[PDB]
Amino acid sequence: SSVVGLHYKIGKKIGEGSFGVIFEGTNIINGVPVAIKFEPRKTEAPQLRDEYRTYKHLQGCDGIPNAYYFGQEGLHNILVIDLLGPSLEDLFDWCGRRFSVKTVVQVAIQMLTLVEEVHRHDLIYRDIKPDNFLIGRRGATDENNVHLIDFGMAKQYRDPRTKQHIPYREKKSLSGTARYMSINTHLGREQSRRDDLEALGHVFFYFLRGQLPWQGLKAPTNKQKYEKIGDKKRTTPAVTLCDGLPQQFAEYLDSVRSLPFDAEPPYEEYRMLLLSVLDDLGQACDGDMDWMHLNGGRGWDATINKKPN
Ligand SMILES: Cc1ccc(-c2n[nH]cc2-c2ccnc3ccccc23)nc1
Ligand SMILES: [Cl-]
Repeated sequence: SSVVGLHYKIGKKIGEGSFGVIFEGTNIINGVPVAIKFEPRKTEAPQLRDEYRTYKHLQGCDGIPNAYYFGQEGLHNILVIDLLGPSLEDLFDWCGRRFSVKTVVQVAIQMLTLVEEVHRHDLIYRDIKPDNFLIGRRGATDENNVHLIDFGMAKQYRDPRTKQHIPYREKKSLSGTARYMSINTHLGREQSRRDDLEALGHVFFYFLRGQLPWQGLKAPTNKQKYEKIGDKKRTTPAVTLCDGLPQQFAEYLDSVRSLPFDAEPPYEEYRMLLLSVLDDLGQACDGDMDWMHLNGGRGWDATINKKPN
């Protein structure tokens, strides 16, 4: 049958890189579009169910899609959430692999708020990358707001009742994305709130510069390449990353790298710090984003942009 979870008609495939295939779909009661993820039920790393629980735990958070359904059908488990738009990596690419200072500040404070809400719900994200932050759909009220998906790497960092932080430990696996992950992650250290925010700082410099200086490194093995990347991170001062850029971005990176393991980050201080960039430059925080000017003011286009995607 073409309909799963009673109410969701399967449409075209829209990717498969995480655990399972992802499809578009439509709610056959109201026509609202959805994203549908399939996980093979006979898998040794069951993950979809825990992701449904994470979405349900974050229900009501701005920028976190609703999960409408989870169930088993045939040989698959199925999860259904809101359908969103292109990722920030997509939009970055279509804007020529550089975002303006204003667009970086504006997405940064939204990304800080998203990660803050994750943290307030006792979770760390552990897979920060521009590919997992998505905008909305064309014409929607949240068309150009930033959203966060893919919680397969998320983990509880504190007991929900007592707020007791997990213990520090080392010899952790190097799971994550080497371009953005924190220095602590390279060193096999248990991640905490500070590591999500340091990865954000790397993403901010990536958007501003167009590249990070630890891209393009060579080594015979993935393990040795990750190590060289971590080495480069440890030997590149934030003011060097920030050459010719507003120094608030260096101050942010140094700050979150200095956070104690169990410390609560001052999220609003960080947001005010980056907002002061716009004051310095005489700009307004008015929601105008680089990608809104693509294609003559029309916005991103499926055959000009998303087809090279
Ligand atoms: C159940 C479920 C469905 C999808 C996803 C997902 N994973 N990565 C990106 C998306 C994703 C989410 C929402 N709208 C999209 C639109 C286009 C491309 C990807 C997405 N996760 C869980
Ligand atoms: Cl090796």
